Amino acid sequence: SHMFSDCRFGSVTYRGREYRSDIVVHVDGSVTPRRKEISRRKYGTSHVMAEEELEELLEEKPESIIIGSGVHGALETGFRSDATVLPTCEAIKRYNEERSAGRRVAAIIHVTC
Ligand SMILES: [Cl-]
Ligand SMILES: [Cl-]
Repeated sequence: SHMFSDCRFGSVTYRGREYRSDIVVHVDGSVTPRRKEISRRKYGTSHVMAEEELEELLEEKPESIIIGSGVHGALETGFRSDATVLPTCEAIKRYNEERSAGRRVAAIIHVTC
């Protein structure tokens, strides 16, 4: 069962483990740290997400990419894509939805504003 089971400022729980930093959820259920440097190098801040951040996910050929824009959704997207951007606590619900339905879903979650 690859589900998020908790969302709150500064923290989300995925597959029984709490993450207090931004994370990338891969199609297979794996979790890796969000690569904030990609965006910091391109924009001078990681508050604007570079499309390059999605590049590692595009390889897994997901049917849907969900982006948790954070708690209070301050984080902004610097591109147009099929990816679904939603406030984090709304993003995890949507992820659980699709994952529950069996969809190849991947996500990038921002735990703060
Ligand atoms: Cl982490
Ligand atoms: Cl950030």
